[PDB]
Amino acid sequence: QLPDFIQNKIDHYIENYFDINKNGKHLVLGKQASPDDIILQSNDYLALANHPLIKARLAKSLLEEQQSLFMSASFLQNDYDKPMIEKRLAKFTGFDECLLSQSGWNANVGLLQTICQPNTNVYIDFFAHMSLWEGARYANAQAHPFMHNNCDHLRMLIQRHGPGIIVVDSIYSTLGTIAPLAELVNISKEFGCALLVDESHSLGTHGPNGAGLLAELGLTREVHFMTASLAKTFAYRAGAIWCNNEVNRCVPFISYPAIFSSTLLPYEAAGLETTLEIIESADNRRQHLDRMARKLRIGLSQLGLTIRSESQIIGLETGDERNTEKVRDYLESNGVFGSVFCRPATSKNKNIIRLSLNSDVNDEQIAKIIEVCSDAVNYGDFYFR
Amino acid sequence: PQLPDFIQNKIDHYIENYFDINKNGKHLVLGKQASPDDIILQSNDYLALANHPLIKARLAKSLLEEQQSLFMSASFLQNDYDKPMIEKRLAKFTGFDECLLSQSGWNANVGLLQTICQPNTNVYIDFFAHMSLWEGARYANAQAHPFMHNNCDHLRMLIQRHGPGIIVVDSIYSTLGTIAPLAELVNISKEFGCALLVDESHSLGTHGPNGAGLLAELGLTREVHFMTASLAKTFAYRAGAIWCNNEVNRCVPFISYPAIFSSTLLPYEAAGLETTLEIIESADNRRQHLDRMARKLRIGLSQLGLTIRSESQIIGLETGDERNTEKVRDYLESNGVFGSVFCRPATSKNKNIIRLSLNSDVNDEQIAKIIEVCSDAVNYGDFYFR
Ligand SMILES: Cc1ncc(COP(=O)(O)O)c(C=O)c1O
Ligand SMILES: Cc1ncc(COP(=O)(O)O)c(C=O)c1O
Repeated sequence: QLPDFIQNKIDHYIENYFDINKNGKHLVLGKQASPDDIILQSNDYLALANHPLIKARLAKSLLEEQQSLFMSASFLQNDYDKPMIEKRLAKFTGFDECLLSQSGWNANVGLLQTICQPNTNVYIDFFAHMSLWEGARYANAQAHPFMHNNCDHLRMLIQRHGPGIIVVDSIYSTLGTIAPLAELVNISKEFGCALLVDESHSLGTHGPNGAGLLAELGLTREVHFMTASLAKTFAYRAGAIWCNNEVNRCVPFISYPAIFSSTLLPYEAAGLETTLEIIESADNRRQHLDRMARKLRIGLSQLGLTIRSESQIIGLETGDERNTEKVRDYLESNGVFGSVFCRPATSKNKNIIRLSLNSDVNDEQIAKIIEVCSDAVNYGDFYFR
Repeated sequence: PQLPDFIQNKIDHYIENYFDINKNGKHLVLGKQASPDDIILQSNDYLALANHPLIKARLAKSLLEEQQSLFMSASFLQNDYDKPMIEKRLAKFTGFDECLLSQSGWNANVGLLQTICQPNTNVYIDFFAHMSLWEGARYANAQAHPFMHNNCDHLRMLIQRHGPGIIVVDSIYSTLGTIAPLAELVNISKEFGCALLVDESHSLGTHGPNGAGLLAELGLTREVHFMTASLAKTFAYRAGAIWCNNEVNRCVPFISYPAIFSSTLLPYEAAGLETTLEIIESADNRRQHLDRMARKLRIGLSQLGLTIRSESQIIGLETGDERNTEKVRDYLESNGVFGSVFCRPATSKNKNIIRLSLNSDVNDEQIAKIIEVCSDAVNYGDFYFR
């Protein structure tokens, strides 16, 4: 057992976050899924996790003679030490330079540490990813949250607070909405602002050969920074920073997680190249996903639910905790497993049960989700928003 | 597309005062390129397991099995049937109650501190404690109170002044190789009703019975509240772990931001760690060898009149200012010895370290050569040593 100043916090937490739930667990933890159940919890959009060629390429490079490169990524910043995958990924998205990181989180935290000073203006969408808020808070930037995809509010804020960095998800993790990138590019140009787009949820699923949403819209050359977790479509535990400028020569010596935390091992980079080749040609998978996503969005919204989504991420709005619990349990009972997003990913009264669709989902399964929600809507134990 | 000036400012000033001010036009950590026959002492893989055929075998095998698509937060994986076996076994290995996996050692410490701190929680931290510990506390808005390196008297005053808090240390320090007074710190922990957090990143696997670490060696396991480690040192893997002698690991996966918003380790990674743990548990031979070689180097170098604070496989050469450090590095590299430059923000500007990290594949001959090269450096070298 523990001294009071920690224990008090730990008792309170357990009481207000575990004990209050019908199952005694934290709200995200439901029951165990069957193999027959529809699992919509994974960020692996193109269902690549178990792809034979990717597995083969990693195992192969894993079995080669690994040189003992257990140290920071900064010690490996010479051209000969810099992996082929960065050059290819840069080429892929159309950005100048690409830098590998240990995760999407670290890419965001790192980039924001490099370009920010205390009280730097950071104009960040209300619903942008936590990695981005925390990036900015670590750097002691001045956060100026703006209302979701609301360009008028952003205009007011910049005009009020001066030039800064405008930070957005291209596709938002909780809601599946799409940022207004064309208008956001105009705005940054107009006010002398830097623009940072986190493409974690569009990279691979969107754009030509899956090069992303900036690449789809034709905006690549008009943006300063893009970051992305490689743990979504790229199905790998890593991240990347892209620059249309020379910031990537500096990140490795300034970012604390790049300086003080160990780099990706050489065999990990070769795993990604194969993945890239597979993503690059997965037009069918990209298109199937897009079809199913829409079919699900249409069917759910017509039942009266707010489906803000315009993508493969679909957020059922379930309100308060007690309600969310009731919705989770009902869905799971009927073989539908989404992921509870509660605090601090959300406000405590605007919970989301997120459905991450992937290219392996079929029409029959889409039909089932709709029907389950349609039955929900008349069972009488809960509400949607 | 043009960067606004308040960015370009910082970048231009950085490239200038950090790349351009250096002889070879690159950052101070980048020397000349090493070759085959040089002696490399930069790796953290102290038991030289990186290339171990059995680890590579088990890892490849595990990856080839059918993967269920687990690309999500570890939050969603905290049901007992989702929790990996490596935790139970890592716990049992160190003697700690519960163990929790993390994506890095850095995250390990951030996660834990965010869980146990409230704003204005006293954190008595060693000056030389790892950056991850400082930042861990700073992200949790804790009151951080720095005590002088390995100084119990200083620590005592601070606690008397500000009250009960968390005492935070490395067991073996990352830039100096020094060893904390763990026994004494446990006393103070008791003398003032505090909690103790030890990072064993550089002792775990190299020290204790079967490499269970320094706390296990000194039999302090049951009286320490928290331990953490990077698995990227001796364990030769990109991951982290948090051990607790209490219920804290029940909450970390749901409170810690790195644990909520960053993807988990994939199941096959966990498997590869089990095999590492087995190998380490039996690697008495390599631990004994590495202990002896380190001792030779420490003794060897001190005789030259050098400050060697070290008591472990990590030896820190103290090179003072940046200009000088560049000289010592260029000299040591010229004669076949490759350490790691440790400059700011890892050190204060005028107190740089070149860090020689030993491993179990270093032999007598190489030690003799490292000692010999440092002798020449002490004598004919156009530079000093703090
Ligand atoms: C004492 C200590 N703790 C934690 C870490 C961070 O480890 P990781 O690279 O796994 O994040 C290190 C540095 O690498 C370390 O020296
Ligand atoms: C928009 C967004 N950015 C960043 C991340 C963090 O990525 P990672 O898991 O690789 O740290 C995620 C969440 O996983 C995300 O959804």
